[PDB]
Amino acid sequence: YKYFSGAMDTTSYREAACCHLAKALNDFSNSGSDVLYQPPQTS
Amino acid sequence: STFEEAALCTFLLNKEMYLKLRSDVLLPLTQYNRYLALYNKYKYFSGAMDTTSYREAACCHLAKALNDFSNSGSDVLYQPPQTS
Repeated sequence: YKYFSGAMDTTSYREAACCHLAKALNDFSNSGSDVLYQPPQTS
Repeated sequence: STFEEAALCTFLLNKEMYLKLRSDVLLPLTQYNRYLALYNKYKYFSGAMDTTSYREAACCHLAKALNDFSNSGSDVLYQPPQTS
């Protein structure tokens, strides 16, 4: 989904947002530092 | 078949297609006028495909391409607008 070029209403956008959230959580688990989270930016 | 399909379709724009599709039977001039400035807000954030920010954004891009063709006369490929 880091190379996706579709639309926001598609389930692909929701899944990409979930992927970004999961990646942020995984990085937090390996860092343990408070970080600000925002909805994924357009790619 | 419809202007929406023309916006969706990927094709080589030329003099023939420009002359055929410019007719007001498919797109009135009044509707064409409003298709030249709305993308300035839509370019900053995403939107649903059926909403104005995607459909009418692609329509605005197609209208701008038609205006450029009328001011340049160069046959160029038409593609769906790239995501921000």
